[PDB]
Amino acid sequence: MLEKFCNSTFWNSSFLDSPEADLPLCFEQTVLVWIPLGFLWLLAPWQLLHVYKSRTKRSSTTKLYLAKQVFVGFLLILAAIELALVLTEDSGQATVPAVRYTNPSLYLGTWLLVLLIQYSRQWCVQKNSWFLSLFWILSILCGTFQFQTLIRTLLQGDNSNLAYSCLFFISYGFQILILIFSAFSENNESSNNPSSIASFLSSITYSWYDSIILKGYKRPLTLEDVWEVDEEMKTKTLVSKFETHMKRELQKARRALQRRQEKSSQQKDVPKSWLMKALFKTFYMVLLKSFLLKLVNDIFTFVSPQLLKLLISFASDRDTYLWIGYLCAILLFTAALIQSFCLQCYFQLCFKLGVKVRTAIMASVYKKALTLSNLARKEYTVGETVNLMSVDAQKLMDVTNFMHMLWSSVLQIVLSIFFLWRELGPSVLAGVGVMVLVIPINAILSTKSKTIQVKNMKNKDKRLKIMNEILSGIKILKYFAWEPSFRDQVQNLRKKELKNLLAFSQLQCVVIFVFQLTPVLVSVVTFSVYVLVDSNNILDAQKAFTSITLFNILRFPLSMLPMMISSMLQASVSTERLEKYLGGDDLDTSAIRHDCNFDKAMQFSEASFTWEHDSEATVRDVNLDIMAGQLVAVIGPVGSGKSSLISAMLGEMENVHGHITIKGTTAYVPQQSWIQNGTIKDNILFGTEFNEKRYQQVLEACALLPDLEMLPGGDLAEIGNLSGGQKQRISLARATYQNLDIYLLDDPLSAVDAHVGKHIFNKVLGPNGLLKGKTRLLVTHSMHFLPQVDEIVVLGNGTIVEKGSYSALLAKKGEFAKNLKTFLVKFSIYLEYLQAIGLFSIFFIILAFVMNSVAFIGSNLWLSAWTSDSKIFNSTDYPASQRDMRVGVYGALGLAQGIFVFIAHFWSAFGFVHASNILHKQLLNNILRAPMRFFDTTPTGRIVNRFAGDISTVDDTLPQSLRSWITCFLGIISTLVMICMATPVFTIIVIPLGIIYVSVQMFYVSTSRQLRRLDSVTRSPIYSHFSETVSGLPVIRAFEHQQRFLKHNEVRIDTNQKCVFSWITSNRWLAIRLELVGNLTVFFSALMMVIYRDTLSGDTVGFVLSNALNITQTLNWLVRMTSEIETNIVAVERITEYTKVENEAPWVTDKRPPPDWPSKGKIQFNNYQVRYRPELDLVLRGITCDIGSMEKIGVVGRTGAGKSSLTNCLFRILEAAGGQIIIDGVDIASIGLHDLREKLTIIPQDPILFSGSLRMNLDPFNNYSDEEIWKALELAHLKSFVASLQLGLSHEVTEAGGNLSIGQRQLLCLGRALLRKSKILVLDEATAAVDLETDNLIQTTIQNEFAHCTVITIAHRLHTIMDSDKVMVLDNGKIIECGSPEELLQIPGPFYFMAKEAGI
Repeated sequence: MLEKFCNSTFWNSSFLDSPEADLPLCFEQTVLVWIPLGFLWLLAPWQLLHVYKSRTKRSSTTKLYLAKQVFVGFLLILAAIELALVLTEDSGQATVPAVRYTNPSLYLGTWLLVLLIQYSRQWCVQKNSWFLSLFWILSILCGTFQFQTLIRTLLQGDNSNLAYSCLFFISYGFQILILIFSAFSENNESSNNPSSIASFLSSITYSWYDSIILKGYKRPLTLEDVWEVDEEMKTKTLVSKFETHMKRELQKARRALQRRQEKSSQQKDVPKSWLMKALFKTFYMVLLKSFLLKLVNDIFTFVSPQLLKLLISFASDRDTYLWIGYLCAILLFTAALIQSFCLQCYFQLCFKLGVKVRTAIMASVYKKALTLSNLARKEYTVGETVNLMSVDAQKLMDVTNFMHMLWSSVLQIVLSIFFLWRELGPSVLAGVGVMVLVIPINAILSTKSKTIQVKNMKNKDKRLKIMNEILSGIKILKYFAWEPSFRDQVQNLRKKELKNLLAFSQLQCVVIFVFQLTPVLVSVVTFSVYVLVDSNNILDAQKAFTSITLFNILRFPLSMLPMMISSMLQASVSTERLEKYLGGDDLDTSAIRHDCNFDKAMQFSEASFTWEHDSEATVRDVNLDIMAGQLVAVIGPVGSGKSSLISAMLGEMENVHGHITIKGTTAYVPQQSWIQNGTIKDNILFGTEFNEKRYQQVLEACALLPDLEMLPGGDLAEIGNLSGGQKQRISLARATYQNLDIYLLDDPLSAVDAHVGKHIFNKVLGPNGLLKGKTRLLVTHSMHFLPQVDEIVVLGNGTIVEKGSYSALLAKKGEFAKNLKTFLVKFSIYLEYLQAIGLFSIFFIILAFVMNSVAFIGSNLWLSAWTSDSKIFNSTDYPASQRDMRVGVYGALGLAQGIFVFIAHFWSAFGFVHASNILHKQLLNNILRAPMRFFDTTPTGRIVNRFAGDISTVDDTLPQSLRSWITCFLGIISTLVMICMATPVFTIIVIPLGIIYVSVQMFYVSTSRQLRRLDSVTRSPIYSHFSETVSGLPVIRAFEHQQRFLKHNEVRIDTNQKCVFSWITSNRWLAIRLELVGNLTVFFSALMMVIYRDTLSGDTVGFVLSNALNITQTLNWLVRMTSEIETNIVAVERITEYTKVENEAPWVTDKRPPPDWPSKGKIQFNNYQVRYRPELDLVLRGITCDIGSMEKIGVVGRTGAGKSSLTNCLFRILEAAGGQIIIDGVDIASIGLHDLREKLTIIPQDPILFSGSLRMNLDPFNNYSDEEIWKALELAHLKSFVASLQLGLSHEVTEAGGNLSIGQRQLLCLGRALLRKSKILVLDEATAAVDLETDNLIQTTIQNEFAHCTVITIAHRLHTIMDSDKVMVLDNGKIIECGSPEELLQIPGPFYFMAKEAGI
């Protein structure tokens, strides 16, 4: 004990028993001081060697280094004064205490080690770390105990040790200041990712991220603001590490499966089990630094339920000394800070390990593709290979994200049952049972929902398709007044969809009701079975409240045991797919020898190559040797292995025997164009430098100059627009810039038109062509290019037939003639969704939720009364009545909590379905009623999207989330009411604490969205590049630029690593700040019980605090929801924006026309002026003429703008400022829009018929009958197709009119008008692209069937215009002409000159 060494008492148990106690001094001066000094000395050698070895370069000494190296020596100055006083006291004739000997001295030894440990620090990247910071903290905390003894003795007035005292009150204070300086991390800006420059403290609190969040709110972020990942995380380093391990295991894996074949010697499958051991040996380091942070969190969590037992008991008995309680509340905060800092780290080490696995597996795929044997690259399809890296590998990231739960669950479940078994006896088995039964019920409902989602997915697609069509043809719909009819079809589709949404929603709400009522049921069943079973069991606050607190912990793990066991059974499948592609046998190119010593560029030695492993070789025993520059064209009978030679050339086929050697680089251009997506220059440059002359020299030969320049982009033009022919040149063009020695091009100009081919023959294969030096082998079937060919060779059935001079080919006495013969604030947004649900439902829903809370606050109070009764009747037997009344009332109090949540939840669903219906029905009505201008300005794509994703967002997401915000808020406010009510003064603290929670939510929420778009933008490229390489694999392997591709993935995977990692850290910054709010509330509230203990009963502490403890999870949850609800609600804003878009004009008016109005047959104009746009000048002005009645009428708009407008005016698609006669005329505004459009009839310029049944296409409203339609079909000669089809008039015309023929499709529209029966009908430049053959029948019908009718025809072809009896040409914003056509020819005027201009 060294009590004699101390010369005083060491451990007096009696010292702490009395109230107002203190630890005996000898303990504080000796055992405690050994703790920190021992820590600092035991682990200094290890740490000093680390810096001694690493020895990175030193940095400028800076002031922080000035102070932490000035104060630390000063602590040695204070140690110094103490040392001497003992020795002066030896001259004071006293027995100086032996502790007073070593204790000042050991310090000198320790303080010295600290000055050395600080020096080394300027020589390593982490300034302060796991060893100095923890030493300091242990010293200030362990040291507090002496500070208590000494201050107390001085307050009494003992001065025996005043001298020692000033030193300890001086050293402790500086000792704290060294911890403060240690927190700061020097602001060297050498690391952009500040993580490399951080102290144990800062990192522990993830405050380095403070800079982005602070600035994120200020302005939008850029791929640039996220700092780059650290090099050890970059793709280059990781792949390397991963690569080494797979090789070793596979070799063994192959060895053992081969051993299975060796077992076959003792007597499909690819080596397996390699993928798993590799992903472990490679990452075992990060693995053994996460098991441990979890063992600290799982063991620390169970301390908090147990300390609560002490605050409850301490309050219960007035006697317990004031000190025990004040110590338990401080102890609470501690175990609430440790758990937090440590769990958040188990997230960072584990969540980032997941990213590592993802990157390693993803980019160890790109590399396998560029060397995979083509033999089995065939089995995986091209889309499927993209999957191996964007679906099956992303699943391996998810399992690793939650891998540790597999043992954490078992532990945090097994310990939790133990503590309950001790606290409440064997009854706790019943309570866990409801938690078990919940798992099967939660699952079945989920399966039922997924069925309904799938059946509903189809209905959605049908509507989307109809929608695409309506918008695509808005002009036509207006022309024939078919819009009202069309709306109905969309609605009938919506009705089926809305009925399904309600049925899923009711079910989703039968899951939220079970989560929210598993906390309640567990309590009634657990407490009741125990009390009722034994009349010797009495519930007390210490048992009940602690058991409740424990339950909340078991509920989280027990729920997860189902999710993970399923996720880790899906992963065995993703691993098997990646365990074959990565393990695939690679291309062996033993047959082809790439070498520089053969005499000729191309050599053959009776080599054989086969497309399939045992299929007969397409090319065998062939021998061609070619000198450089020898342009050779080989034409072989198709199916003679001709295509195969190039395949053998680049190494693609398998080899029966022999070799083919190539000398120089090879540039190969394949038959099917493959285009990397880029601007025109990029696709051509293909990883080479830019030179002005070479580019122009090549481009001019491409002669794509006018073709590309006429196109708007030029170099800027982007291939998302290009026909096979338009870019066929590009496929050859890049080859030209490449300038590799031998070019093997295939069917190069066959796709191109012959005239281009002949000019191009000169450009690349020309005797004077840019490749005249180049040795080129082209295989093609055109002899246009044959005249300048240096050698011509033929090969048949994989056996060469002819070769040598082209002229010799002309007379070889073989089959040349046959060869010739083979010729071939802002609250408004929220207000709208709210106004839509129906404010009246909104009041009832909020009120039942509030009634969930009035029950909640209430239930606890009754439970508190139940427990408090124990004090009064325990010695008795508890009157059996009281036991029963008490058991029952909690029972009902719980059910009420249920009736109210469930009414709230069903009434909500009918509220969301009813919300969606009003929004859609309104959007369709405005968009359908919109003017044409709306449609012209907006790209149709946006309008489809609003009715696509946005109506979807307002159906299955924003509606579900809004349930949690309100619920979680009622929850939070419920607890602060239990705390303010019991201790009134706590109310003041809520105002400061709440403000922190408003600010932390605004910040985290704002930035997480800005980085919420960015992760998505850079996720897409990684998937696309894998596609482009797979479709361009032969080219990229052949023009040997593979290593530029392998290194274009590395930047692309890396831009994702930086955004994803930056996000995974914004989440750690929310958790730490919000948890401090959760712990401060529990600690400040718990002390408040002790300051005001005099009155508080024992139980009140139980309810306020046990509920207070769970303030932590809910606080974060709400910030998470206030995030998704904020982002999703943009969707209600957009749907509302198009509902408020202009409505053009009343469909119908009061002055309906006399019913016989259309029979008039005459039309007039007065000073007509029509704005091209309201802002722009009117296209037509001063238009005045009365057209002929029931007669052919001719109007020429050719060469004149406004030819299109005149039809638009007549059907009044557009209203106009000037020119008007209401009924016998053009001010049809008086009669109303449908009234005018219905009584006029037009046939469109381009035939468009909306998809549907034939009868619907001709008459959507179904206002005619077949007796009539059939006859009309006959008038257009359409009896044959309809009579022939078995369905006939109901034969549904498939989409795009795919089923009908092009001529038949056009004929249908002609039939449409014939049914219309209105004389004032307008034709529409019918022959603009139409052939006369089809036009012949058209001419016959208007000529005969539209007899004596007011046919106003606007036609491009003038000869057709001649037929109309009278003509009124219009041009120059005026009535250009009003003369009969024969008179017009005679008149000397512009029209007659145009007749001369056109050859008429």
